[PDB]
Formats: sequence, structure tokens, C-alpha cells
Amino acid sequence: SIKNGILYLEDPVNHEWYPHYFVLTSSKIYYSEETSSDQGNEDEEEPKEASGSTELHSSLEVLFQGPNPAILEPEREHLDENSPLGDLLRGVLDVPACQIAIRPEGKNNRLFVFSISMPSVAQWSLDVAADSQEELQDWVKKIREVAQTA
Repeated sequence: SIKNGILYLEDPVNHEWYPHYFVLTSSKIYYSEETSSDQGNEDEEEPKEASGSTELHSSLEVLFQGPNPAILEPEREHLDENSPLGDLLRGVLDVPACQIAIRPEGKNNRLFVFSISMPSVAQWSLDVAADSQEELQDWVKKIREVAQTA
């Protein structure tokens, strides 16, 4: 995961720019719709909860899982750790075999839009736009940076 942000894309659902999540790996491109899952595990439908006269409550253990809690597993660093479990990739592609094409005049009120296309897949043509003109230009350079090193 070298790059991560909210990149736009003409969704086939309504054929229009849609702000969907986007990820960039050293040698791959991922994308998803982003579900409504975000720590939504604190609301159970029950006839009111009830606490007893017995419980626990320690301290100093929480701080041992704050400042970089990924140190108690010296197996891999800056790698695909818990990727296929705590993210669930919806889409994937190969970045080291495509050709980007910045477009200073996409369409439908979109001057900043770079269209992608691989010369060895099926004459395909993708389109993506970044809110920040910098993120857009920086995104293209990255695709070329990972492609030039893969």
C-alpha cells in the first residue's frame, strides 16, 4: 500500500464520476465501493443490559497496544499484513503493464482526469480523477514509479 486515497471514476451504475476509495500497491492496483463497516459492533438489540456486582478493570495494558502495536510480531514489516481479512479487496489489477494518459479536459465538469490503458490486455481504457490536482499528478507519477520499478 504505497498510495491510498479517494479517487473518482465513472461508475457504470449511472455512468458518472463517483468518489470511490482507491489503493496502489508496489505492483498492483486495488479498488472497492467501501461498505458501511466502521467499528459498528456496539449496538445489540436486547431488553436492556444488566451489570452484576463482579467485574474487572486493569490499566497499563492498553498502552501496550497503542504506540505501534505491530512490534509484537517481527514476521514482516511494511508488507501485506492482514490484507485478506481486515480490508477485503473488491477489485485488483496489474500496474506494471499499463499506460496512463492525463486529460486536462475530461467531461461533465472535469478538467482533471487521467485515463489509463494497457497495450496488451484488450484495448481497454480506464478513467480516474483526483480531487487535488496534486494528488492527480502525483498519482500518475506513482503508477509510473511502481511500473518503472516492476
